[PDB]
Amino acid sequence: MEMEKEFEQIDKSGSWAAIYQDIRHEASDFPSRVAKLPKNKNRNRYRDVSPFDHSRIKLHQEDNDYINASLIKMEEAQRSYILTQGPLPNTVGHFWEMVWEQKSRGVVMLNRVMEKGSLKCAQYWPQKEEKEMIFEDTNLKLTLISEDIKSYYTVRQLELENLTTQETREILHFHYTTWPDFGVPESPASFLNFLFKVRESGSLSPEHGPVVVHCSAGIGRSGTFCLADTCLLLMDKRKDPSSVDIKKVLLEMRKFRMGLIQTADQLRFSYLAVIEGAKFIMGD
Ligand SMILES: O=C(O)c1ccc(-c2ccccc2)s1
Ligand SMILES: O=C(O)c1ccc(-c2ccccc2)s1
Ligand SMILES: O=C(O)c1ccc(-c2ccccc2)s1
Repeated sequence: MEMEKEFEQIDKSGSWAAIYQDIRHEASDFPSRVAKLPKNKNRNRYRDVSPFDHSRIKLHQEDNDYINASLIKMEEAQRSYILTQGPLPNTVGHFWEMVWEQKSRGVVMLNRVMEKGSLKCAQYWPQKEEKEMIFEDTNLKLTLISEDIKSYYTVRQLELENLTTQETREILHFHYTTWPDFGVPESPASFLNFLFKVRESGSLSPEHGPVVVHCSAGIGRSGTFCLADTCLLLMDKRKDPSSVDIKKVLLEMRKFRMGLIQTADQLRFSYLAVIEGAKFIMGD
């Protein structure tokens, strides 16, 4: 079926939970043996969210190459994403090592450091220009260059220096700051505006390594971001845009990381975002 009318049909019939459970039942199951090794227990935030062995990002280190991060490679859309958990106190250096080694231009953050009165990820970037951060375990230096605070999101320019080689690179940090503590946003307009700002920066384009996107577990809000982006790109590429099937795209992405889209409300929000986005792209 098309998307916008499938949408009103699910709303009128109140069957979002049944649609979502079908997705969960059909999703891929692949091994995640490296994630479960005892030496990696303090490298995982949640025991039930792990990268598959076949798609996990490897650190260029011979001691321990493990990070909780996955490469999502969308062949028809010609887009790739790295989805990862929010960094932990003992993985902030690994996180920036990955950004460096994978040649990423941008980092997309969809959570606040504290939500619901608890810490959802480490404070992993510097908050003042004159107070830079040094990660001694991976030999990197990180400096805040500029910050632009808007009503729904903040963009930061960061300088990452590899202290071994003295090479430097400019990294863009895109921080969506207004996702509610509970539920999903009422309108997708600010989320879509944010996606378009990430696109306009070059961070999603083939001349760079894959964008790094995270929330707290790296599967819920993060899944919504890449699912909406890929669906909108396919609608622009195909002769028949009404052939794009958001449930089939989501099952393809779940071949590369488990659990993408955590609730039926997140699934409904993803449909809403793609539907509204397809009108702005042209023109209705
Ligand atoms: O950790 C493991 O060894 C596994 C996890 C999942 C496995 C599996 C088995 C049959 C079909 C599809 C997956 S095996
Ligand atoms: O040194 C540390 O930070 C840690 C040591 C052990 C940790 C752990 C975490 C989850 C489950 C079992 C152990 S974290
Ligand atoms: O009948 C339908 O579902 C559609 C008609 C046109 C669509 C479209 C979407 C994005 C970009 C260009 C066209 S989707």
